[PDB]
Parts: sequence; structure tokens; C-alpha cells
Amino acid sequence: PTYPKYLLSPETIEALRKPTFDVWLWEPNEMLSCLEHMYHDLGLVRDFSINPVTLRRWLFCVHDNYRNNPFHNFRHCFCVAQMMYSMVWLCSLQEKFSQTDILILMTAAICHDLDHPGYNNTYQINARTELAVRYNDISPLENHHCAVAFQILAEPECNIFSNIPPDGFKQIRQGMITLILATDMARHAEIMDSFKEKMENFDYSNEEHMTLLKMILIKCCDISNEVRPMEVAEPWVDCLLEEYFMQSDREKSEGLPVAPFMDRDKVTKATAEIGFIKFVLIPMFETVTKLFPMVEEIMLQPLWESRDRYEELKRIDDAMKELQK
Amino acid sequence: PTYPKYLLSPETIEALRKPTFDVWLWEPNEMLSCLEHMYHDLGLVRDFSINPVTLRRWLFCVHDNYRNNPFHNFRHCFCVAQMMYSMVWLCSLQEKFSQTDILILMTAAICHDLDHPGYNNTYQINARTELAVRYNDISPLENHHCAVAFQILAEPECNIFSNIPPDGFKQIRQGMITLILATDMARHAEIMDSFKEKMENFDYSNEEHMTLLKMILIKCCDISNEVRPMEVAEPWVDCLLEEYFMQSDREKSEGLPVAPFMDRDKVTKATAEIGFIKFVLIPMFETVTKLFPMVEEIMLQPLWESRDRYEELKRIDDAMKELQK
Ligand SMILES: CC(C)Cn1c(=O)n(C)c(=O)c2nc[nH]c21
Ligand SMILES: CC(C)Cn1c(=O)n(C)c(=O)c2nc[nH]c21
Ligand SMILES: [Mg+2]
Ligand SMILES: [Mg+2]
Ligand SMILES: [Zn+2]
Ligand SMILES: [Zn+2]
Repeated sequence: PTYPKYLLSPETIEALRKPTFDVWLWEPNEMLSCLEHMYHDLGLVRDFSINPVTLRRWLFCVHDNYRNNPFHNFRHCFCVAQMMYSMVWLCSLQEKFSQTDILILMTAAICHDLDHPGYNNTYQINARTELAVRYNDISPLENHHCAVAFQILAEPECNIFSNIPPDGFKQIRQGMITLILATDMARHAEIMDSFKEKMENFDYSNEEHMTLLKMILIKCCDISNEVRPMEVAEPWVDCLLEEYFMQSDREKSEGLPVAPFMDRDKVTKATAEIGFIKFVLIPMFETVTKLFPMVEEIMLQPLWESRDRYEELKRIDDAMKELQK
Repeated sequence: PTYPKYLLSPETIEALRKPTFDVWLWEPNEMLSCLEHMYHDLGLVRDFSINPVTLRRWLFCVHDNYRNNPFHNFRHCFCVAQMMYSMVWLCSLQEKFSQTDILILMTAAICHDLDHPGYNNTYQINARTELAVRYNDISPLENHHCAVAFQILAEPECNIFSNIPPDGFKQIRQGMITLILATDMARHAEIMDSFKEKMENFDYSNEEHMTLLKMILIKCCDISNEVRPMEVAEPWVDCLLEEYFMQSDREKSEGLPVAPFMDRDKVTKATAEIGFIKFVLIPMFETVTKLFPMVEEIMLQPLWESRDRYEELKRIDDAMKELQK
């Protein structure tokens, strides 16, 4: 007949594999179904004996632990997971990685921003919040996302790892913690340098090389909005700035230092993306392309287009600003 | 947190395997989840590469195709499938039958009464309905249920058999057809005799022996209401008579022959069930017990109790009618 929303149509299930997927057309229950589909489709439910009902409860519990922030919310979560899922197909990751690595990449993508408060690590540290005190200024937000991830998995009803032997659990936990902690942008240059070093002679059988590759993969998915079609990416930037401005305003009326890139009076959407696309995004996907050449046409290309559109927007933007001076 | 109804709790999942399960407590939405669980739990999704999303669409289309009758409705459907699922565990059917047969039993059980009009074969034939004309008076209802089942399965979006080689399809289709056509009560005596004849020296290796057993199994499940706990079974009789009375009244009004067992002026819940339990139900389950002794304690016991409870109830009825004339 005419099936209900939570029942993904074959058209949707097909599109879910490409980075062109419109993440905005869906409501939470439909996104939860997409994530569910991903675990069955990638063979994770099968190879790890994940109880299908538990998988659902777990996703629902994960959803309940994401906050209603303009950016760091459940829909961003779904974006990272969906981009990771696309990466698996685009790069044929299942010929390079074991199912355990895939489970690690996917579960970490879904759990990487759990219970994000809407204010970054710099604010946590400068404001001496309880999280900064708890984690001693060492990537407090990411450490917290992990802890929540495993407190959730500790609940028997949500433990998608119930049937994995203990050695496997430990191996998965270690991998997830490493990936989630790697998303902290403060460590971006460090992680990039290490990867590029290993990239001089990449060894798919070297465990230390794969760890760095997985860290890069989840980092790519975490800040991959600009790779998506313009109509899908555009709104995310506004959501991010809304969050950044909120923090800068708070930092100003609290006497805490304010980062220029979050300063309402110094940053423009255009100048912001241009620099981020040319000095963070493109260089990263550029090195990843050396390993997976198909990545250039599917992701480096839309980044070049995005860079050019924002450079045009910057002209008009600066013009408008002159009239207001 | 607190999970929605469509996410079965582990308590429900555990009770779903026994004939004591209370079929009246759930709404279609919930029952559909149960059926879905059954396919994953029996390993049918796994062994036949059923796309889990397709499984959901298929179950939804099946639900939409059951009519809103007092008895032959989606809930009866669920009862039959749930009783079949209970028997797979109780009798350890997975030790005697291949996965292909289990799939045949479960799917036939879910589809056996699809699009039931609410008036039995005798009515279709006597009123010379389109169905009776289409099927040449040969089990018109059963032929129609089966045709609708494969109509649904022919819709790509609902084709839970999409990943089975054609030789497998043919084997599954033929089995379902045999089973669904076997549910026509007009053939009860015939089927029972053949089964008993083979029962003289049952051979789990003889395919003709196994075909009869599967026929008896689905026949048992189809009319297994009285096997359920008194409070779960009682309301079903009212639904049945409500349908029978609707037909006899109509037959009376159109001047068509009326069957005594459906006549308001002659049937009482007690008279209806006593004979049915004593001469149809008990004998059939007695034969099945010769192969699965555990059936006696789990199913004959409650049938005996229902027989006695209804017989005693009739005495109270006769004594009451006496006290009035
Ligand atoms: C400032 C930077 C570390 C954070 N950051 C980010 O995460 N995304 C996704 C952007 O699009 C972006 N644009 C500027 N900065 C950005
Ligand atoms: C005995 C038969 C002719 C009529 N019949 C029947 O078909 N089913 C399924 C019943 O449950 C039933 N109960 C009484 N009569 C019944
Ligand atoms: Mg983050
Ligand atoms: Mg029937
Ligand atoms: Zn993130
Ligand atoms: Zn029936």
C-alpha cells in the first residue's frame, strides 16, 4: 500500500549509500531506522550476533542522550554515521578492514558527540566547568562522550555487545575510545602529521597504521558537511555559528577569553568556510585520496565547488558590509 | 529510558514462545513487531537472506490485507503464527524440519486467512459469488487467501523471498499452497485419515509423511484457540459466533440455506465448543502427541479443562432453561 515513514522505501535505502543523501528530509524515528538498516546491511548484526531488538533499544537510548543543540545534536550524529557508511561503500572498506574495525568505526561515529553541552573544550577549560575539572583539561568533551557511550552500553537492555566474547569487547572498547578521542580538533595537526608520516609507506597490515587511518576516517566524517550537496551543507554552517556565537557571547559577559573564529564581530560565514575548506578539509581529503583515489571525484570535487561559491559570497558580503560602515 | 511499545521488552520476548501468551494485550503495531522478531529469532532472516526492511514492509502489507471481521482478522492471524512459533519450541521442530520447512510453516500461518470476507465457503458457493465462480466451488476461500499471499509477495517491496534461488522459491511456494489449502475444514476428516494412516509407522525421512505432518501442524494452529488459557480463549468464541450469526442472518434474509451450527436460535457457546473440542480438537492433538509427547501436558491438558468447563456450563444452561419452561 502506502507504508508509514519509519519504513524506509527501497529508494531511501539506496540513497543512504551516497554522500548526496539529504539528511534534512528526515525525522528522528526515520533516521533511527536508517542507522538500524546500516548495522544489518554491513553485516554487523550477523557477524556479532547483535540482538535486533537490542539494536533498536540502543539507538533509541543513544538518541535520548543527544541534546537539542543547534549543531551538536542527534542529526549531526546521523550525518557522521551516514557519511561513514558511505565511505565504507565508496572506498570498499570491507576489503581492507575486518568486521570488528567496521563495527568500531560505525559505533564510534554514532557515539562521538554524546551529551554535548554546546560549548567546546576551550570554554570548559577557561570556565573551569565540572567536566574540565573531572578530566583535568584533557579533551574533556570527548572523554565525556565516551564515558556516556559506555554507560549506555553498560545497560543490559541496550548492550549491543552482549554476545561478543570479552576479548572482543575489550578490543572494541579500546578502538572506540581511540576514535572518539581523536575527534577533538585541538589534536588535528598532531594526528595529521602522524598519518602523513605513516603515509610515506602505508602498510595495511601494520596495526599502528590502521589505527591512524581509522582516526582519519572518523575525523573526515565528523567534519564532512561541506562534502555534501550545497543545499544540504549550507544550513549546517548556520547551525554551527549559532552555537559558536552563543559561546562567544557567554565568554564575553563572563570575562573569559574569546576565540576570533567564534567572535560575532570578526567572523563571517564566507571567510569562515573558505579558510576551513582550504586549510583543513581539502588537505586532509587530499592525503586520504592517495590511499583511495575514488575519493577525489566524490568528495574533493564538491569541496572545490564549495570553496569557489563561498569565495564569491565573500565578495558580495564584503560589499554589503561597506554600505553598513 | 522508557521505550516505545513497538520495541518489545525482554519479558515479552520470553513469553512469546509459549501458548500462554496473552494475544489480547497488544495493538497491531506491537503484534507486527512480534512477528518480525519471530523471523529473526528462528534464523529465517539469516538463512534466507531476507532483507530486514522488506520483512517489515511485507508484514505491514499482510496486515493491511486482513479485513475487519469479528473473528477472521489480523489478530487471529497473529494467534495462528504465535501458536506455530510456540510449537516450534515446544516440539523442537528445528530438530526434525529443515529451515525451508520452518519458513513454510510460519509464512503459511501468517497468510492462511488473508482477505477473508467473513462468510464461509458454503455461503460463497450457495450465493454463487465471484469467488465461488472464480474457483469453481473448489475451496474458494482458501484458494483466495493463498492467491492474495502471493500477490503481496509479487510486489518487489514486500518480496521477502527476493534473495532465494528460483528452485527454492518453487519449493517454498508449493509448500505454502499445500498448507493454506489444507486449512479448509471441509477436508478435515480426509487429512486426519491420511495422517493417521501414515502415523501407523511415521518416517521423518518420507517426504509424504512430512507433508502430512506440516498439514496437521498448521491445522492445529489454525484452530488452537481453545488450547490457550481460559481467559485468553473465551472471548474468541464470541467473535466466532458473531461472524457465524452474521452469515446465518444474511443467509436467512436472502433465502439461502442456513447451517444449524450457525443459527442464532440453536447455538450456545457451550454446545458449539463441546462437540468441537471433543470430536475435532482433542482427537487431532492426541495423534500429534504420539510424535511429540510434550504436547499432552502443554496442549491436551487445557483442552480437557476447556471441555469440562464447557460441559458443566451447559448443565447450568439446561437446568436454567428447565427452570423456565
Ligand atoms: C573551527 C573548526 C575547528 C570547527 N569547524 C567545523 O567543525 N565545521 C564542521 C565547519 O564547517 C567549520 N567551519 C569553520 N570551522 C568549522
Ligand atoms: C465444526 C465446524 C463445522 C465449525 N467450527 C469451526 O470451523 N471452527 C474453526 C471452530 O472453532 C468451531 N467451534 C465450533 N464450531 C466450529
Ligand atoms: Mg564533537
Ligand atoms: Mg481459514
Ligand atoms: Zn561531531
Ligand atoms: Zn484461521
